[PDB]
Amino acid sequence: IREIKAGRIEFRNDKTGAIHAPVGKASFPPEKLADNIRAFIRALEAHKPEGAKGTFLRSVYVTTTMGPSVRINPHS
RNA sequence: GGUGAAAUACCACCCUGGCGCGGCUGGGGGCCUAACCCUCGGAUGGGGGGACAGCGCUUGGCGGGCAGUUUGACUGGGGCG
Repeated sequence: IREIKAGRIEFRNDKTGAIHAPVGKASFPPEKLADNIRAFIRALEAHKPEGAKGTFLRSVYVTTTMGPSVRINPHS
């Protein structure tokens, strides 16, 4: 619960394979956004079920609640 | 707020079902015609078929027409038992 409040985020692929979560506060330091971004990258990459069969990490989108939307490379 | 298993804004990811156009690729129906077959009926040019079917290889399958084997031992015979 501690971190839940302290600095949390969670996983939960919806109906057909999608997750939703935060990885870098609003105006907040770009680099910071980068950090939580990649952090989730991994967290996820890890949770990745052994039952995958092909291009696992699919549609990688970063977008805003009510704002723009576009994919990103969980890599560089 | 309100209603339920669910929130109602706009902006995300993603599925069900159908349309537009764009890469791939499968099916299919049309004369032609130069390879090719037959051609020509008295001439190397005309005629009829024409991408088929001939035909080379690879595929699958009917398949006695054929080939080569086999279809046991005991048991007061063999076999049948």
